[PDB]
Amino acid sequence: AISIKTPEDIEKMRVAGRLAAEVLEMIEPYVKPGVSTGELDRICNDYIVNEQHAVSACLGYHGYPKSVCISINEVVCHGIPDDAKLLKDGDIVNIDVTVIKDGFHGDTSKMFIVGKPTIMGERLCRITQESLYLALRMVKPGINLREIGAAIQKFVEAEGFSVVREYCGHGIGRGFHEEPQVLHYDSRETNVVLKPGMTFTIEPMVNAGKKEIRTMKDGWTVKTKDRSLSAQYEHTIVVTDNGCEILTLRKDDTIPAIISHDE
Ligand code: MET
Ligand SMILES: [Co+2]
Ligand SMILES: [Co+2]
Ligand code: NA
Repeated sequence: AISIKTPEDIEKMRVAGRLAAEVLEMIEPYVKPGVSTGELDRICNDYIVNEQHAVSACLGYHGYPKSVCISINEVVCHGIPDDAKLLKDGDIVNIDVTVIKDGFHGDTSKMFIVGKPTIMGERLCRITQESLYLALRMVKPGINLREIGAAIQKFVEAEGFSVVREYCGHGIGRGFHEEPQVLHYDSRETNVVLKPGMTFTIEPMVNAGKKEIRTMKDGWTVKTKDRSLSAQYEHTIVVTDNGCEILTLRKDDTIPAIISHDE
């Protein structure tokens, strides 16, 4: 079943969502050539534990050994921070943060460009964020989740990119991954009509080349089969009476916090 959050639950998710967003705001200035992904992870964990008094939902989860996921270039998702993996000028990097506070999860990710913005990968990142924003603008009671995945795929493909099929957004709350699965492509047989108080993520993974992926020697890391660049952005939301509220909004987002579809 998909749980409907109570008003108190939603308030706790506002807090957890803000904390996850804060991690991404904090880490940004550290993302520069020469830093290791292991160091970035250490800085994130320190902040989550010691400044936010929260805990990483990733660390220990199905044995995952780090506190955030950091995915560079052709890595699609679930890249494992490593002390020896150094960022280079021109890299694109996803950092994906999930924190638990007061029993509730907040889950969000964004892309960072290492160095100047006008590089191979910039347009991929921008379009990936735009695909997330397109989807967020659709969320309201009475829409079928089917429609949202179809819209993401149509947009991404019209931009000359492909959508990763094997990974999806998810319900979230007291649990990390709850019902429903939020597909980012058109699947005629879905699904699920949205209702106020549902909380879930949208997190499209978009490849510059072909859609196919390969899962690596470590039980987590996913790369593009063609080693083309891949980008992802993620937000956690709550469905409101006439739209949604974006719980993991950051200072650099360019979409409104609260989206309303009423006249
Ligand atoms: C190591 S679990 C990482 C999960 C990821 N934060 C997600 O959005 O599902
Ligand atoms: Co995430
Ligand atoms: Co997620
Ligand atoms: Na990538």
